[PDB]
Amino acid sequence: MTEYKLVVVGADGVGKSALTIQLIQNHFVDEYDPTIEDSYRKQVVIDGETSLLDILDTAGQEEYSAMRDQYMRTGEGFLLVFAINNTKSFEDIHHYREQIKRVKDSEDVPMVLVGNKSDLPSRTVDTKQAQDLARSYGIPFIETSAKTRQGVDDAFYTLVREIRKHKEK
Ligand SMILES: C#Cc1c(F)ccc2cccc(-c3ncc4c(N5C[C@H]6CC[C@@H](C5)N6)nc(OCC56CCCN5CCC6)nc4c3F)c12
Ligand SMILES: Nc1nc2c(ncn2[C@@H]2O[C@H](COP(=O)(O)OP(=O)(O)O)[C@@H](O)[C@H]2O)c(=O)[nH]1
Ligand SMILES: [Mg+2]
Repeated sequence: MTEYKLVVVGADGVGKSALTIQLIQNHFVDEYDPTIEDSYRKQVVIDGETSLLDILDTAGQEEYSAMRDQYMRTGEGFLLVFAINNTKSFEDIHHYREQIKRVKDSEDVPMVLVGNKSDLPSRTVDTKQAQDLARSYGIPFIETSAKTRQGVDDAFYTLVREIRKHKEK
């Protein structure tokens, strides 16, 4: 039985809270307070190992206190979430990835790129763009919908697998 500190990051409105609540509660919450940063545990067996996932759903004002750096540094893996209907959210991925690298003092931090809202037709970010970005970062890319649950388990479980591989490097 292993505990993992997972962190869900990305722009406002991409679906970080909806993704987190899908994983923990198996339903789509269409109104989660956009300002509230909170954490939740999900206990699940992944490839045979009981796993305690402690998931930080980030939110709130953009601030860079030394305390926030130290706290983010304890994250073991990060979901880099953008929404496929929001180009700005995709462009902001670089910032979140660099802040993770900045506080972890490492070029090899477990991360997964997540293209959320894949149920919507109003796509402005191409799947190929996202694949090219994830390839350039050396990380997996997973398409999700918090609305339908498409890809949600895959995104979190792939992140756990990336942490396990990191531990063995
Ligand atoms: C997350 C995280 C985070 C890490 F993953 C790792 C280490 C970190 C260390 C220190 C701090 C953070 C961190 N905390 C909050 C951030 C944030 N807010 C404001 C909005 C957007 C998401 C949510 C929180 N509510 N916003 C932006 O950036 C928004 C934009 C993008 C370009 C700069 N900035 C200008 C306006 C748009 N960055 C953030 C940020 F880095 C860390
Ligand atoms: N259609 C669709 N809407 C979504 C999805 N994920 C989130 N939303 C909606 O997008 C809005 C922002 O989601 P939220 O989880 O609050 O994003 P956060 O700011 O990143 O926590 C809400 O109206 C959600 O219901 C999704 O996968 N599909
Ligand atoms: Mg939220």
